[PDB]
Amino acid sequence: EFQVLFVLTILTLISGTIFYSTVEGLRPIDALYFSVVTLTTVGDGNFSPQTDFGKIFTILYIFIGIGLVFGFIHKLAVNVQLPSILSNLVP
Amino acid sequence: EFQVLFVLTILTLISGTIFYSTVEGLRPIDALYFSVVTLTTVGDGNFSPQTDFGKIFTILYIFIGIGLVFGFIHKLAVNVQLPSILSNLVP
Amino acid sequence: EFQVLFVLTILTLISGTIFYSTVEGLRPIDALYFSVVTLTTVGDGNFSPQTDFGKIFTILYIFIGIGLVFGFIHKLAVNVQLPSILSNLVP
Amino acid sequence: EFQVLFVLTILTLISGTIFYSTVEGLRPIDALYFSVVTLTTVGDGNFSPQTDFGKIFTILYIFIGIGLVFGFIHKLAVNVQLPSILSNLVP
Ligand SMILES: [Ca+2]
Ligand SMILES: [Cs+]
Ligand code: NA
Ligand code: NA
Repeated sequence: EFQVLFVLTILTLISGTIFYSTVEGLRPIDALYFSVVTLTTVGDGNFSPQTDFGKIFTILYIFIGIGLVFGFIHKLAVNVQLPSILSNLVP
Repeated sequence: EFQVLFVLTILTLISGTIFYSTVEGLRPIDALYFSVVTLTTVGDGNFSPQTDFGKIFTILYIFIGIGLVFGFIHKLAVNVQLPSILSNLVP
Repeated sequence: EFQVLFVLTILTLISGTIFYSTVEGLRPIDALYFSVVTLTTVGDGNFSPQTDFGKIFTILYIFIGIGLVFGFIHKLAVNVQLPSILSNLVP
Repeated sequence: EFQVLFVLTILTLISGTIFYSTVEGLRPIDALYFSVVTLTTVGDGNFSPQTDFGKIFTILYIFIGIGLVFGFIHKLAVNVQLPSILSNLVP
């Protein structure tokens, strides 16, 4: 479960990294940063896609990607962090 | 269900596209982009409505639109992407 | 329920409107806009509190206000919009 | 529960405050503000990490921190504010 969601998130982020570095001309690390803050809905206070292609892709990327990204964040903290902490509270 | 939520989201976004392109003078594609990042709470790092009408509308648009948009994103990934992936994990 | 959450949200937003217009010197409508996008996590791409008082308040305002605001948005679409639409789907 | 989540959130925010004030050179209060709006997904409309180290950390900070921060906000309003209000509605 967590593994599959992990891989799916990675692929999704790889896709965004490639798209933004190519179409919007961002440095790979910046493309990844934008993909990440966009899908987690944090957003970026400085960059907004400048091309129409970038805008359309971002719209679609958002609708398809948020569900997944949060599904992963959900399991990451519940099935991977909840116990590691919950078990530690055990005297 | 997914169909109704799909149509409802489209209508909501069409409404925003028309409003922002008319009152805030945004190019239609930019009006749609702003409507989308606003309702998914991603936000835009460059544009904020400049008119009081735009500000009041955005406030109302947000309260009425987020519930719907996330209800659609929820079903989109759960009733349309969960299986297409879950079924594929089947050896 | 919806009424109480409605009033609670109004009071919370009134509080923010007063704070930002006074401490950060924003026009009342802008103070309200910032309070709204902040609590719904949409965020504003142009304004960030400039005073330390504004920053500390925003931090506290966020932790105390998001839970409420989303509790209201949740009931607004589920107990006030779900039926008005769900009932309409009835042939 | 609320106590543990409280402490965990504090530690997480302390970590961000230290990181951003050191690597991105932000005033401690600004580092804390950025950590807070980032983890609650509100985002900041003016600042984005400028160093690659800052970008990578923010990406990881987000994935590890949102789950926790919202788990705390969830219990804060449900197990600490819901009653204080719900009980008051009692004639
Ligand atoms: Ca900006
Ligand atoms: Cs945001
Ligand atoms: Na934002
Ligand atoms: Na958000």
